[PDB]
Amino acid sequence: MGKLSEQLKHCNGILKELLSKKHAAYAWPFYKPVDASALGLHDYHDIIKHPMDLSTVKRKMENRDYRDAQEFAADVRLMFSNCYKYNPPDHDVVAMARKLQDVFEFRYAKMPD
Ligand SMILES: COCC(COC)n1c(-c2cc(C)c(=O)n(C)c2)nc2cc(N3CCOCC3)ccc21
Repeated sequence: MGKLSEQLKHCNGILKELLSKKHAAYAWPFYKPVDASALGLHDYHDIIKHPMDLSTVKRKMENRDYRDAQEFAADVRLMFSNCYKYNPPDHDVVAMARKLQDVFEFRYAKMPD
């Protein structure tokens, strides 16, 4: 019942929700690492120094890599920030990031004390 454990449970619930069918219509571009070569995005790794995606957040949670909620939240926000950095703000993927980040921020704010 440690505070860090309990907050990490809330983080894991958020993570499960972001990966759930409820949000699938807009969450899917964040499921796997951006495959820059496959998508023809040959500048992606010159612009984004620290790629992040929900499969990587899941592997790090399963590995007990995150020591607290703050470390978890940093990777999820790195994923969104990467999207806002690389993409013109009017691109479909940006609208999808905005929507999924709204899901994230509102539930992250319900963190237990
Ligand atoms: C809505 O996203 C559109 C972009 C298009 O990039 C060229 N996109 C990204 C993508 C995502 C992010 C976060 C980003 O910043 N960029 C630039 C592209 N990842 C993708 C993966 C796929 N597929 C098709 C379905 O099976 C899986 C592979 C298809 C499109 C994708």
